Amino acid sequence: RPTFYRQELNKTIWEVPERYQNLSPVGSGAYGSVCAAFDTKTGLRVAVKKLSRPFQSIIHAKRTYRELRLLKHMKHENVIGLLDVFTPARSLEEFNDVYLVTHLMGADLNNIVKCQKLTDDHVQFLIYQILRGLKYIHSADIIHRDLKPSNLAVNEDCELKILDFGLYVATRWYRAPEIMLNWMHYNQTVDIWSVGCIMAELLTGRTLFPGTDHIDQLKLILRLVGTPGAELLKKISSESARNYIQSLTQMPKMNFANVFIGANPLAVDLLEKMLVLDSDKRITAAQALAHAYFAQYHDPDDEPVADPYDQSFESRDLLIDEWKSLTYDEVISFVPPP
Ligand SMILES: Cc1ccc(NC(=O)c2cccc(N3CCOCC3)c2)cc1Nc1ncnn2cc(C(=O)N[C@@H](C)c3ccccc3)c(C)c12
Repeated sequence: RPTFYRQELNKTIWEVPERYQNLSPVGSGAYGSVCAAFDTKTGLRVAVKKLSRPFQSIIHAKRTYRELRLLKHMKHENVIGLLDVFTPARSLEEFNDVYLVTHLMGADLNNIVKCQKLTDDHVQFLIYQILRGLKYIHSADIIHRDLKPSNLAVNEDCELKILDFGLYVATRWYRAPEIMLNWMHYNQTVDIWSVGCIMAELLTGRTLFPGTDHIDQLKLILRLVGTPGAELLKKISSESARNYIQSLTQMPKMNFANVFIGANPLAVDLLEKMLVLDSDKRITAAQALAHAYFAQYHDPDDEPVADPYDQSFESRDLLIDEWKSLTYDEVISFVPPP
């Protein structure tokens, strides 16, 4: 019950509202494809993502639902906002496709560095905006766990936006050590570790830890931060992980000031606070927002938290049709922000 319209671009069929004009394949897939388009109704450039077989399996179905639920709840200036969700289906019975619309960004952070290494005052603005989005997200028990340059995009102007599944840079390069081999219990500081990795690259132009595998990755990490202290080992519950770790040639911690020569010493001190092996002593997004490095931008009366998000459904074990149905209600009940 708008004006829809087919378009076999890509190699897949796209049935979208007439308001969405100028469909341009942005690329990729596995979980679906995105196109750059123009919103006739708001006169704005947008990205339209059509999911690949949203309800093909129980994992597809839960994936779909999990994303809708999240986006619909996302209201922050540093987090990708859901502009519109739509389906060519008029009934739940013929519900087989789902599309998600967002603003079109200027570019990712991936390329921003590929072009080169940015200014310090430019890095502060970026890292601050990322951390601001993480306070929000983290406040509602949401962990990104997938932080990497391509999942960071910049506003029409210069507003940073966190997204996911952004369209060969390994996400493992930014993964915190504790979740890099089942290692053990992990919290949201897993995201902070990633941040420190992204910040370093932006400062240096090079990938901080470009491991070729999980084994090599950890090796690259323990080389910089050094092998686990006997205090950290006290908190490792797995006997195998313990043996493995202890059986490594003990590496000492490097002085970041040495690794990052010429870098803002405030920028360096933060990095020392983020790239900590013990998830328990890692700086949180909120604490880092108060760090001197961002005194220029910090504004504790403008760094908001999120309102409670219920993720009970994650626990649930339903059927394809129950996730599908639930996804339907979610599409229907959608209220366009402005
Ligand atoms: C259209 C949509 C629909 C759904 C979700 N889904 C999500 O972003 C999600 C999915 C799950 C979780 C989260 N989180 C967000 C934050 O923290 C919790 C996790 C978030 C994303 C999107 N957007 C995009 N999806 C994929 N790629 N992509 C590239 C650009 C973009 O502007 N390229 C520039 C650089 C660009 C500019 C010109 C030409 C091409 C590209 C944009 C806007 C997207």
